[PDB]
Amino acid sequence: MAEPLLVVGLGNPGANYARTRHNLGFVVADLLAARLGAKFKAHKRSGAEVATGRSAGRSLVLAKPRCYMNESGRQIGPLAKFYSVAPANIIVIHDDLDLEFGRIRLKIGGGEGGHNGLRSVVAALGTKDFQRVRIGIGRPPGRKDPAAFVLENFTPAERAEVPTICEQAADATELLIEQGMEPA
Repeated sequence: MAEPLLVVGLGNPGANYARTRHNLGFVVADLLAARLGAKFKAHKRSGAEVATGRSAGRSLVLAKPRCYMNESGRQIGPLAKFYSVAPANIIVIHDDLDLEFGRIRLKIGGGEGGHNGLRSVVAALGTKDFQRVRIGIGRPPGRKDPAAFVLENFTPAERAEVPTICEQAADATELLIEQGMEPA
């Protein structure tokens, strides 16, 4: 198991999209890197950026795609097969639409939808059997389009808890890594 992991924080490029729901993958990757004393540096080859660390003895490369969501997998396909990462030694952190706000789960494989991005990563890796850390965000309120619901910043009360959710989801990740599905 002298193997590296690829942790992947899904999110969108820009200041508008920094505090929207859709980007909690970007945020949880920012705390994983700070926590582990890692730095993000333009990773020219794949087009995305990168940070190298280590957690539990297992070395890991953390990526945050510098292009927007539906195109996310065009940088993570080249990024892994170049890092020698097996599709099942990749951890995508995304927000989950069909989970309740404040809910976090770990699942490998296990189809997952409503996310422009994980279709983008599955369409790049060939398979859908990668490890996923799921951060529940809730269901839109009534008439809200799902896809437009996600490109909106949390609401004043949801975001009192955000900083502490992106903290338990950095733990969740950190803990898969050292055990795996034994951790759930």
